[PDB]
Amino acid sequence: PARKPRILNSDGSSNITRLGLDDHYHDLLTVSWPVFITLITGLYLVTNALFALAYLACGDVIENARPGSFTDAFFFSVQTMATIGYGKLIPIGPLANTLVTLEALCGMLGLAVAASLIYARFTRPTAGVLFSSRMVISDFEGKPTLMMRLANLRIEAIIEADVHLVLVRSEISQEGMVFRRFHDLTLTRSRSPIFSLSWTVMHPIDHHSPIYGETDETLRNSHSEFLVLFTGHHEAFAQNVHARHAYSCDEIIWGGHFVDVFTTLPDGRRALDLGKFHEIAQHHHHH
Amino acid sequence: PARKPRILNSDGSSNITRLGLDDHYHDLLTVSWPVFITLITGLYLVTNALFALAYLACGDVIENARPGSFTDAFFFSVQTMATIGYGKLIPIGPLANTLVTLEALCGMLGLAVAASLIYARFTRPTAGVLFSSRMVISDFEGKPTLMMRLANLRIEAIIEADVHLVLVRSEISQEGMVFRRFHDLTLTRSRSPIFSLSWTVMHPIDHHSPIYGETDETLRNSHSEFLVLFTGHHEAFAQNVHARHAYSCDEIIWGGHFVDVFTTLPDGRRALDLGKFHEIAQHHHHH
Amino acid sequence: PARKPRILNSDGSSNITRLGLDDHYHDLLTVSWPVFITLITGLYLVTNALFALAYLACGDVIENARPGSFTDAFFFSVQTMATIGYGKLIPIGPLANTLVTLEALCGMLGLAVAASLIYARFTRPTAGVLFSSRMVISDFEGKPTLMMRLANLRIEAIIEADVHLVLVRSEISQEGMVFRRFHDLTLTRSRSPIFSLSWTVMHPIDHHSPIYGETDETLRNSHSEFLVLFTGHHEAFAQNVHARHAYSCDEIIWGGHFVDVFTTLPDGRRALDLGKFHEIAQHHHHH
Amino acid sequence: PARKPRILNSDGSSNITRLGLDDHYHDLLTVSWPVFITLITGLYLVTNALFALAYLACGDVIENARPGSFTDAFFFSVQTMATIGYGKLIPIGPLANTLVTLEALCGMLGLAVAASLIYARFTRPTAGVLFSSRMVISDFEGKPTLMMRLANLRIEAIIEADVHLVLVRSEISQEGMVFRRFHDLTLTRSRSPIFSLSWTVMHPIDHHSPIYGETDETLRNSHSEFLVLFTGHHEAFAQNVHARHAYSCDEIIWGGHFVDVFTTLPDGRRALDLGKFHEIAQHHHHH
Ligand SMILES: C[N+](C)(C)CCOP(=O)(O)O
Ligand SMILES: C[N+](C)(C)CCOP(=O)(O)O
Ligand SMILES: C[N+](C)(C)CCOP(=O)(O)O
Ligand SMILES: C[N+](C)(C)CCOP(=O)(O)O
Ligand SMILES: [Ba+2]
Ligand SMILES: [K+]
Ligand SMILES: [K+]
Ligand SMILES: [K+]
Repeated sequence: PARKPRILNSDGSSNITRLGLDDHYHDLLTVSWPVFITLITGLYLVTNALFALAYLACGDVIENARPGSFTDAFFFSVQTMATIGYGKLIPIGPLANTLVTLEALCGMLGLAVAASLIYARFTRPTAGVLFSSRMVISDFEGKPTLMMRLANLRIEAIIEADVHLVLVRSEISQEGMVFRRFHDLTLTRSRSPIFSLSWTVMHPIDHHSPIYGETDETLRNSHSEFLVLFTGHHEAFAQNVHARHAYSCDEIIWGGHFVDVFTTLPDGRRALDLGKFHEIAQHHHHH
Repeated sequence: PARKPRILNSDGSSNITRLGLDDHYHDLLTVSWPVFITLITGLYLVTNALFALAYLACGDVIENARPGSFTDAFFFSVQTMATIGYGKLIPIGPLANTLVTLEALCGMLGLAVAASLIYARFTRPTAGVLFSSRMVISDFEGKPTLMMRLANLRIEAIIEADVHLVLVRSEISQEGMVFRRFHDLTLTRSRSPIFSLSWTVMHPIDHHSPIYGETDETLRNSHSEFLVLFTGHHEAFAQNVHARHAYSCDEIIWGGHFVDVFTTLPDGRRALDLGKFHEIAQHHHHH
Repeated sequence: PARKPRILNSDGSSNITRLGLDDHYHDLLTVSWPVFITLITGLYLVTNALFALAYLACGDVIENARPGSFTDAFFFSVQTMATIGYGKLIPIGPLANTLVTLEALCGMLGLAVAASLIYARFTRPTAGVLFSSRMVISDFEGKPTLMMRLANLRIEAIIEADVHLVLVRSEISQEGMVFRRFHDLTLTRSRSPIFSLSWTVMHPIDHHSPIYGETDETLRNSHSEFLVLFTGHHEAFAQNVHARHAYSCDEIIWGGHFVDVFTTLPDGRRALDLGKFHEIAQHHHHH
Repeated sequence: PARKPRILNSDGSSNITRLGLDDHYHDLLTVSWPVFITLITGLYLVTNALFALAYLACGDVIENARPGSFTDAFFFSVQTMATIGYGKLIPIGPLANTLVTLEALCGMLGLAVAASLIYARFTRPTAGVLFSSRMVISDFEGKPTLMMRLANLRIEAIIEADVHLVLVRSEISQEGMVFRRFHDLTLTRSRSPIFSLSWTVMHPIDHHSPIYGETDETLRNSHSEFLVLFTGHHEAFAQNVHARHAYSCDEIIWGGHFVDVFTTLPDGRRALDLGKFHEIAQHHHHH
């Protein structure tokens, strides 16, 4: 009955805190876009600090640079690794040429890699799928059915898309303490070969259903939450995409009916009106 | 009976109009090939307009450029970010060198990214699958079976390919108004481990079938359309591909039989003749 | 009984001849490695022929090049699009600089794309799966079972790998002429979460089997062939791979038993001996 | 009863030794990170050794290089293929210019490819999934159930993840010698639409189970091992990942119960405590 703390947030993210360079690839792609341009911008500097430090490690090898001045070796270093090569700051002798070839080799390895991640980070698209703000439990074809709906926000379609409704709630074990059980709920249409507009997902509540007989109260008490797992291959990106959302007992409108989002234009051509997406019809009795 | 407006077009595209920078990645890959070369061509210009604007923000730092002339700073700017570095327009002092390194850093970030999308846009292949112009309903192994066929237009094969026949038609709810129902039709062979030539898809019409007993009329009236969803992994691209098509009541040849597309060459070696692909045998009674 | 022409070759390729720039992406990746280096090597030349043709379209704009000589404009053109920029052949005036920026823009678009395909073509790996030279039909757990085996030639493993045995043979329709039927044969283990060594695929021949009761003769006569479709995700490439093979009636050793390929090393550690891979035990009666 | 040699190691790797340039792509991605930077660093050198050898193959074509000195042609060669182009070492005549364009063409093909692999090798991520050190067999909902658990070590989640428990043990054929049988064990939850924290996998031991009635002894004797095959699409990388592990008879704690890894923080917010991950509760009788 009483209000409780959310285990999952509306965006299907968790409120559990785990407890714990050693995971660079993940780290690299994982970091905020500024921190990345920072790391890279950094590495770049350090290598030219190293090479500048190399051409000085040997005598005054480059021409037109002042002796022992690291500055000159460093700006040369950028000009040799970025393949600009103006022609003022220039090498001298066999040794300087060898180092330059090496820095050019790296500068080329530098980009090839800076570009790999630059792209990996890039090729992680959203589905632009919209989830309904509530869900309803309402009789459908004479059976109390729990339902929620989602819509594709993009012109381009999503193919072989599918979704999961997963109840989560505390339940006493046959023996021992209480644990939240992961109940994957059976749907009338789990898969959808194509999805461009709107989809009402629904789980009929029959004798086998975890929420069979469950009321608001018993639900509240079981501390039950629901989680939508949507996934599918976006036609637009030619690639996979996903999306999560979470609902709570407060959200479920009982006897709710989603409202038809399909509208006729003045022109008379039909259309989809995402304004009704969250509208839920409800019947009100007297007093 | 009467003619009606198409909900889907032959190319399986929709005639619904939704209603609604905020979606850059999608936008970027989404845009027409000219608009892209335009955006990029543009950004390029703006940055060199910015850098040219930087070397001028400080005194006359570059050598061989006229003072205060933005022009010189800008063409220098392209030569410094594209790593040409002729050696006429050249930096001076510590500050100019630092900016040059920064522009070189960007010019390298610029390409790495311009190349990501250049490739993403590129790696979205067609299946080169051809759909039959009509479909038929014809008895097959003593059961009225709805069928349509598709063929692979490329030498290279498509693997683990599969298709969906999805009837779409207006149907009165158990209560409330009319809605088009998404009937996914059961096929005799949904999957095909490999597909290189021709495939007749078919949905037997038995007691469970949505179109069981349905006639042209009742079909027309139910405003029914059919949609082919083909997908599969092209051997050629080593990658996934798909294709849609739509059919209408007018298209279905009742009692139609697709005509064998397999032909013997003069040499005697057998072959596939895509000329008969759309040919449908029909029996004509008297008068 | 009599020998016949193969519809599929040992490498699971077809002997049907279809009948039929318009398909560039496919074409590009499709072509032989020389033809590719050729197309590219070509395009490169044509553009610099175009740009060289541009700097000449206007007066003598570049310095150190002879007037009206296309040669000079062309080698300059490579040096401006490849971002070498020695500093002999150099622009003059606002117009030359503008074209140079444009060629640099293209030269950078040129690589980004030349690299996309350079990579796409590259990232199409073989599975290095080996197929047995014959197949056998032999009693297994008291049931005549058709079987064939394949092995992974690479240290690295293949995961969620699966295979299809697909009989192909001419069969008279319930009405009309003869057509080859695609019989996908039911296996005892279609999927395999992991595969690194050897796998005997097998299709038990029971009452439901297409080849139930079929003999060599009836098989020969039905002109039956079998096709192995293997697919799976190679751990090595972190990517998908596949492989086909075809067998004929001549190949099937009846009463054949594949011979155990697992061998103990002198060291005593166990090992896999791909020498027995194609060895088939057969029992020989008298006379 | 007696101790035996492990067929699989804890990391799910094999102890079988197979028996056997011809497989470059695999080889390339396969090799240790040093050996790679080596091969490349090498190829680079050889080509410039070739080009340097070309400009010398013809007369003294480049300006500012000493005649017949390969050294000069080689360092020039790096400066022409890396597109630095200082402007000291410079071409002369039509022939030198043509070769330079060719080397620039290659130097650009060189990077495009060096970058393909540089990235392919890069985009092969770990799942950072942790496996429990033992497994248990313990009654669960009144049925002896074999179980093991794994946890996601990364903030980011893994989606549509699934696992396989695969018993492996020597078993006498209906006829002939002994072979290890690949028993894929049926689980209560094979698939999991999402996985971020902890997952107890479990195989109920009923009449159909390979290990039905099996004891430590009979297991030991059957030389049975178990192999966990985990796979799933990491949300972090936007890509697929996998992980193997192996267990032995010694590892299985009979009557074991994994210990709840979920802990409440001082703040009161809940959390996951990977310290209990390997903790197994066991009941101890008297004496
Ligand atoms: C809603 N659906 C999943 C059953 C049908 C497909 O969605 P849509 O065709 O309206 O875009
Ligand atoms: C038509 N099919 C899907 C059943 C068989 C495979 O197609 P194909 O082998 O003719 O290219
Ligand atoms: C043969 N198999 C497919 C059943 C088992 C897995 O193959 P392997 O473990 O011997 O490499
Ligand atoms: C354990 N599970 C697989 C059933 C549920 C999902 O895992 P998780 O939600 O705890 O990260
Ligand atoms: Ba350059
Ligand atoms: K220069
Ligand atoms: K110069
Ligand atoms: K230069």
